[PDB]
Amino acid sequence: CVICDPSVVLALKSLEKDYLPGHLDAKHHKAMMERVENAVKDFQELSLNEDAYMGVVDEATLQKGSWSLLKDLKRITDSDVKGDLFVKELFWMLHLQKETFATYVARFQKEAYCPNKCGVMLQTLIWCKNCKKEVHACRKSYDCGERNVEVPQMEDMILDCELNWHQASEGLTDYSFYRVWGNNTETLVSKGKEATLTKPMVGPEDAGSYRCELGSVNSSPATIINFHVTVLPGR
Ligand SMILES: *[C@@H]1O[C@H](CO)[C@@H](O)[C@H](O)[C@H]1NC(C)=O
Repeated sequence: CVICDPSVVLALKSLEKDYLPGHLDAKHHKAMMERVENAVKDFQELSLNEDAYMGVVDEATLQKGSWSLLKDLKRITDSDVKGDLFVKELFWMLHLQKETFATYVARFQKEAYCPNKCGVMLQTLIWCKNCKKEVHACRKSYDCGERNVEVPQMEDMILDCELNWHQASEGLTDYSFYRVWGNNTETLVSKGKEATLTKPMVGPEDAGSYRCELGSVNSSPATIINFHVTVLPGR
């Protein structure tokens, strides 16, 4: 999907206009950029066993492909090779980088494709065929889990509602920390773009059960976590 990157096509324009003249006969100049640009546009068409091929990536993965690719092209041009060898090395490289990029696209589906064990993650994906963006809703468990927090008295209580994938989700509203009781009622204790609720000098009254809802834009919360806090008198 690499050609979906504005910098690759720049490197190609500069490749033809600035590197092709000095090092390639013009009898073969526009006739080669065809083969090349279609070899780049073929990165889209891959496959690797042990999985299918979603035909989709993320910015994080596109940037690796583009980088890893343009680095070696830079190796090529830096060498100043210019014969009927230039056209050999260029495409050997063009094969190998297809391999490497294929590995990248594998790691992406295996690990970074909807990596939430719970909640709703809005993940920006790029369709490789048409180089176009869509926001994909990754849906899993409603409530992520339950945290058991034990804290000694006079220590600081720290409730964390942040997960490894919140920094990568989108359309996120604030974190809200509510307080639940027997009253059946609950009072919002905190609300902001801080993923943690810290209450200093915890007491027997601070113990109980809290809840954290990470809001999303025009939707249900991305994450809900229930904290069960209990207090010890040690120290
Ligand atoms: C729940 O308890 C708190 C403190 O005990 C109190 O402020 C609140 O009014 C209670 N809710 C009821 C009684 O509905």
